[PDB]
Amino acid sequence: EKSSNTASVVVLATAPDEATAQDLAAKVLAEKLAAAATLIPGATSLYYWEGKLEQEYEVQMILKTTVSHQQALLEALKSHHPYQTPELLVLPVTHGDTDYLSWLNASLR
Amino acid sequence: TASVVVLATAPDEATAQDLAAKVLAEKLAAAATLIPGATSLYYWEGKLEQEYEVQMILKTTVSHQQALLEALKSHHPYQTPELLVLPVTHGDTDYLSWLNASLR
Amino acid sequence: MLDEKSSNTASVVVLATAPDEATAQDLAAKVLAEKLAAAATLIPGATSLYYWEGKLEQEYEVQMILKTTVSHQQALLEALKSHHPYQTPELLVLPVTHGDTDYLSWLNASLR
Repeated sequence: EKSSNTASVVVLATAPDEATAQDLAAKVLAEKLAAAATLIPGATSLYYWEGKLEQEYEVQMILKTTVSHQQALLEALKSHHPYQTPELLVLPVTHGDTDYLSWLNASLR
Repeated sequence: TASVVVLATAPDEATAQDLAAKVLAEKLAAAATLIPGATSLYYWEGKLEQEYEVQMILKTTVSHQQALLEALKSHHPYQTPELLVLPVTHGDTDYLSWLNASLR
Repeated sequence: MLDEKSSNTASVVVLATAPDEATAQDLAAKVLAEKLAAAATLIPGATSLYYWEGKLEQEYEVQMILKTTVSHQQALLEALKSHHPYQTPELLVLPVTHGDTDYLSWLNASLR
């Protein structure tokens, strides 16, 4: 167990297009389920579906939140996302700048 | 099986797509996101090097991370490619199940 | 290649964002020269959304992914913050659980 100084986490999610990504971000940010969202459009996603190699353009999303809100955030993202089962993963943040983390935590209240 | 995210790079989109297709076919990863147009910076013997790279983000499980890393390394055009594993501490239950159901 | 049971590491990745490519390259160059980071990947074309003073902001920035170790994470963050043109820049540290020992070993050798 690595030593951690914060309950903050990073959420990785993918959206089908830029318009969807911006709306999903605006939504969860507005409901204070995330403090910030970074969108990287024009990415290429590869995966198998029914035995066929799929290749589609997607938007990589990186959202910042905390453990206390990770479940609510995923539920919200999933519900508004057009896909039934979109990529929704949470990575742990072990450390960060104190001022940024303070703002991140306050943004969720 | 706990899930993980693997960060790796490829010189160009063609190579990134080829490596991704290979590991996905061998069921060593469930999905691969490629972000071309990235710039890599690092020092080498006192000289600042700058290179163009395609950032890869592969999704798999701890039980497959070793096989995935070895496969990416063996087919990689680079001698010392970036290959890092990041832990996934939580995720949507259904997506996590899909990830596992896609691996060997 | 060594597996997670036969090798270990204290490597971490740092996520930070910069306003533009010129600033990102300068920030990266600085911390790399100081051996506070071993490598840095810059991804341009990143859109950042967040509320600031009660208003939704939308900035077009560069996503930086820096590689370092727990031993240098604190110094790296202070260095990035000091040179960053932002007041409260995004600076987060994620733990690395495993990786290619050749790459991990190279990173370590490139640090203070």
